[PDB]
Amino acid sequence: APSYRVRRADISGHGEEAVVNAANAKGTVSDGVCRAVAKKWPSSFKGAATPVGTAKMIRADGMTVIHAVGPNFSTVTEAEGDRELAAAYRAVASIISTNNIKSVAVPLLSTGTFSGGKDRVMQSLNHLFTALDATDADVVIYCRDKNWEKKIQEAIDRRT
Ligand SMILES: Nc1ncnc2c1ncn2[C@@H]1O[C@H](COP(=O)(O)OP(=O)(O)OC[C@H]2O[C@H](O)[C@H](O)[C@@H]2O)[C@@H](O)[C@H]1O
Repeated sequence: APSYRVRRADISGHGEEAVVNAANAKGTVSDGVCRAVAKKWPSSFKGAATPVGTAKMIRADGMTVIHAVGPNFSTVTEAEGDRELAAAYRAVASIISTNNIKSVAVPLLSTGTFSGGKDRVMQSLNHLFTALDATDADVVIYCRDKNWEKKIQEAIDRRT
């Protein structure tokens, strides 16, 4: 069974074996989690392009980086977005399992640039739990907002 912790910190300072980048399909660098990952592990972006709802892994700069492309909710219906967000997290979980990754730093996919201006913390978190429950990884969830930290902690606790 996996364990779940939440850290309010820059994901680039994570102490885990692997990190999930909240990526775009083209594998370009832009504002958010993507900028911090690009600065700390710059060569992790070579050939990282991958379709929406998929993940692509690389070892570079002494780190395992998992480029997960959540949907942009401005570009899909709510139902299509929900399906694609679930897919992105399952793709991440499959990479964790197949590669025997013991611990992973994960941000909440599609909750920033890709949120279509809605609060999607719980939508994204619940897909994170569903997908990563299929692993035995130690998952550390990273956010920047104190109010999110508390909501995520409450969500973790409720599963006990
Ligand atoms: N350094 C960080 N550490 C931890 N959490 C962070 C960091 N930066 C942002 N967050 C939080 O992590 C969450 C994810 O926000 P986002 O990074 O927008 O991911 P998306 O999937 O919504 O959009 C990805 C696009 O954004 C980029 O342009 C990429 O190039 C893509 O184009 C938010 O709640 C943030 O508060």
